[PDB]
Amino acid sequence: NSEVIKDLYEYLCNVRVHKSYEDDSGLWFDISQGTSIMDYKLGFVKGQAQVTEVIYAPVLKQRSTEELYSLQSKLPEYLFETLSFPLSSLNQFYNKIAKSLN
Amino acid sequence: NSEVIKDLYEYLCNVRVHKSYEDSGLWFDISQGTDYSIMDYKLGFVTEVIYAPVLKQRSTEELYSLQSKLPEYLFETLSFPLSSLNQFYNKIAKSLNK
Repeated sequence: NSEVIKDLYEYLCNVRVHKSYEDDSGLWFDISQGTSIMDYKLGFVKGQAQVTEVIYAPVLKQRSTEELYSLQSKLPEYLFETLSFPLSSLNQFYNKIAKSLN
Repeated sequence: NSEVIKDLYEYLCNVRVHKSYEDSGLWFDISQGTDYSIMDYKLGFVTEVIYAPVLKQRSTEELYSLQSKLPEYLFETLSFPLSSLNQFYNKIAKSLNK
């Protein structure tokens, strides 16, 4: 019943979040954002200076040629490359993706 | 596990669903935040959505601050279709991000 809550996030934020199927470290996440969809991964890297770094890796296979073509039009270039940023900038990054898709 | 996903949602979307309780219907306690602004509200389900501001834990200082950037209607109880929940979350996010 934390599942009815999961469905609420999904309606509210237009994003599905799952633990990475291929990964087992508990650090990788499959993310599905869209209303016109963009799939990607988020990796969480800490240690070092003890501040969490977020890696973003775009996932393109589940895209038809037509979806892909649609995204190339409305998404900024950098969303098609692997990125790296502080956890604190993560929401703003989510916001970028949200606007780009709308 | 689901606490991790929840943490993720909080960092990704700046929104936390504290709890859920059914009473009249299905209700959700929500916090949305970003100086930082926090707006508490409720989402009720009866499909339509009922939105009720929850201002009881704001200071007067915060109210004034929230008042200067939030559109009047976010201080009222509103009803609207599920098909528009997301844009609403979006309006709140935009308003708090000033």
